[PDB]
Amino acid sequence: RAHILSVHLHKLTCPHCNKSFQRPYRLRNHISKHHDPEVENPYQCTFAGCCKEFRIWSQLQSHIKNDHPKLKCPICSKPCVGENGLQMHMIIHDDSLVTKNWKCHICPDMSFSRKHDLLTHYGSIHTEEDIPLELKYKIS
DNA sequence: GTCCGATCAACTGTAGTTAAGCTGGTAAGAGCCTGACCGAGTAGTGTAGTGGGTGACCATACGCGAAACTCAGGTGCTGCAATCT
Ligand SMILES: [Zn+2]
Ligand SMILES: [Zn+2]
Ligand SMILES: [Zn+2]
Ligand SMILES: [Zn+2]
Repeated sequence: RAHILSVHLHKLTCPHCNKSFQRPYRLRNHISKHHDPEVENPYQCTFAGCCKEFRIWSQLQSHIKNDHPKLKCPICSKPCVGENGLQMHMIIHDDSLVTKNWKCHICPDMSFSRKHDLLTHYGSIHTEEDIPLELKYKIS
């Protein structure tokens, strides 16, 4: 895989000056300046569904760090991008919309009908230690 | 939808606030490439299980031949009798 990407598919080289760069990111920045079109805003947001464009690389660095920070779900630690990403993923845990089933983390048999009732099993066969966070998190 | 016409400022007459860069010695933006660090990507891998087809060995079958066994053919004398003498 490395041989193909270093002897035949020269993807890390400039299309114009024939320098090369240690990551595609720096090649992109290089093309955006040293071989740039007459465009006023040489930088464009690299992320999903974002259409914004910028004059100086520092403003793009700021925009990525502000509006596309890479987060982990507070409950399930799965990664997501930006405020919308977190708010979209938080629906999955929501007990008002997602009228989910109720089970033990270990015991195969459980089949509760309400959240308060599920805490009886975790309060007796387990205890207040090693209950799952989605059950515990009365955060709203 | 349109009608009147009041009315913030559109577009119209002159009176007074903004850089650029010179002498310098200088630290300030905006920056570059090698390097390091973790997350994720490319993708062949590591046990583990379902199926199939090959191979060996058997026995079952007929069909031709091989020897078996049963029952009746065949040899040869002579005890007894009859033809020729
Ligand atoms: Zn180049
Ligand atoms: Zn963006
Ligand atoms: Zn979550
Ligand atoms: Zn249990």
